[PDB]
Amino acid sequence: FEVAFLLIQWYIYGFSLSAVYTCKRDPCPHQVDCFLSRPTEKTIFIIFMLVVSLV
Amino acid sequence: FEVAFLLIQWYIYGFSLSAVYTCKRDPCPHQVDCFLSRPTEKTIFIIFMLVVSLV
Repeated sequence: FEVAFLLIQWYIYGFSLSAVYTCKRDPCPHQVDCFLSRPTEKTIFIIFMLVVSLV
Repeated sequence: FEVAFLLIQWYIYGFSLSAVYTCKRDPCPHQVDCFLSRPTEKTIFIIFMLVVSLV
């Protein structure tokens, strides 16, 4: 279960968060730029959880 | 002068106006959609002026 959850996280998200996300969805015309909330602190906590899971 | 102005109009604009214009300029992120004012009536008057110039 631990390795499966790690693989799913790697597939969907990776292990980092980018401040700017390019979104191409049906309602939005062409491509739009979106901005996440506190990407850096979330990335830090993501790395922390990855290390915890690995241990 | 008449033929030169007609050629310039053909090069820059053509002889029609589209309601939706796709704009890709530096300030705008990616591509944006813009909407002209009364495109159809302007197209009608453009054709009228083209006919007048041709005559």
